[PDB]
Amino acid sequence: QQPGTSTPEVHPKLTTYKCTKSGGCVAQDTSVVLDWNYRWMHDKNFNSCTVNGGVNTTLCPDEATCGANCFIEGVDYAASGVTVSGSSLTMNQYMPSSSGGYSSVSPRLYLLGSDGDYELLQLNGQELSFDVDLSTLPCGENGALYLSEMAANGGANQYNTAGANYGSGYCDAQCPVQTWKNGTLNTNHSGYCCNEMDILEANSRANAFTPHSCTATACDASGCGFNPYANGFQRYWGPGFTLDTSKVFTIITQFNTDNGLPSGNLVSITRKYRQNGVDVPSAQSGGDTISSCPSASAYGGLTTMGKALANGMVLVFSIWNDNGGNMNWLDSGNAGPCSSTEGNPSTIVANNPGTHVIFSNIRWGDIGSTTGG
Ligand SMILES: *[C@@H]1O[C@H](CO)[C@@H](O[C@@H]2O[C@H](CO)[C@@H](O[C@@H]3O[C@H](CO)[C@@H](O)[C@H](O)[C@@H]3O)[C@H](O)[C@H]2NC(C)=O)[C@H](O)[C@H]1NC(C)=O
Ligand SMILES: *[C@@H]1O[C@H](CO)[C@@H](O)[C@H](O)[C@H]1NC(C)=O
Repeated sequence: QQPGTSTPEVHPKLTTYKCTKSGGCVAQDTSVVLDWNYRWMHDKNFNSCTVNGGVNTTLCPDEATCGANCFIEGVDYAASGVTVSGSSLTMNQYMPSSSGGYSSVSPRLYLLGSDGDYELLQLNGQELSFDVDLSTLPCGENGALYLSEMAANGGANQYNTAGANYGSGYCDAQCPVQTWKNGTLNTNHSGYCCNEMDILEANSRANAFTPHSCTATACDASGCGFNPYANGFQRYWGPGFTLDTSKVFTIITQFNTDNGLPSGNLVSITRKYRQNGVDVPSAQSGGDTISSCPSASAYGGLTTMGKALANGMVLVFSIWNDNGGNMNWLDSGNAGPCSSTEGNPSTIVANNPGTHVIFSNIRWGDIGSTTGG
């Protein structure tokens, strides 16, 4: 909980822009930081403080004790699957193993600001657009760009001076019990819930954008997702399809409010695509929009999402697969064209190692002001 001196932590800078209707786009000095749990933490004598996703009780009985004795280290970002250049960020599901195979480095990054706190994105009544390359992501792979209402300082406190510069304080709508819940040891082994907007969870075969609203207590773990295949338009998204996933494309997510201003109440989430210089038509007539969100209705639904988006959330980038489900909920069944088995990590690392997602040209701001005439 003090920054280690062995591996200096240098955050790779990723060029992002905030855009106004009248003032145009202004560049931000944003970087990316890899998640807390991916890091090695040790003693002053190089005895580790972590052991198997759980602290080493000999060294962290206390949180005061653990603040004093422990030092969390920097990261080889290229080794971790992360490579960055200009506005572009490439994330690799796998990296070569010295022992001959492929290690499954599964990066989770956050958008960090100049001050060393997370760059909070206020998106109620606002839009966020980026370009993506998911051509090399097959079934069962999750290239993900989302937001979470995590603390901007990552939860840093008197006993944790590392904080967001080391990816501290992750939370999501699945309320995960982290070994450090918001910057401090989870002695209680509690779960950390917070509102989570998923802009993209996708591969070249299927995709979904999901809002998950939360009370302070709990979350709508499975939100009111929007998958075009699952809504009937099965040959809309895919290689060669209306939106060609084999080439780069542009994703615009628009958070529409009743009064038109960030001050208002969130009433819809509209998704628009552009590729090959042209607006790609919506799957459903009159727009790919989320108005109704029944699942969230026990959590003040879709309105509380707008309040968290208005407060400002943390930008998260990720790529992963699950050994349990094969991501079948995303790309299989009536949600996509993949087999129940096809999505299994075994088949992936065999057939598509170095499957990777490329996020680029992230911009956010006034609606209509982030895309280009
Ligand atoms: C929790 O952390 C404890 C304490 O940092 C770790 O235990 C330590 O492990 C190292 C290496 O296994 C021991 O090193 C040896 O120390 C003795 C005397 O220092 C020396 O004669 C040896 O040549 C070697 O340097 C160290 O003593 C030991 N310390 C204690 C207090 O047990 C440990 O890795 C963690 N616990 C678990 C269960 O993993
Ligand atoms: C996370 O930690 C920060 C600072 O220690 C605290 O301000 C913030 O409230 C904590 N988390 C939550 C749930 O607020």
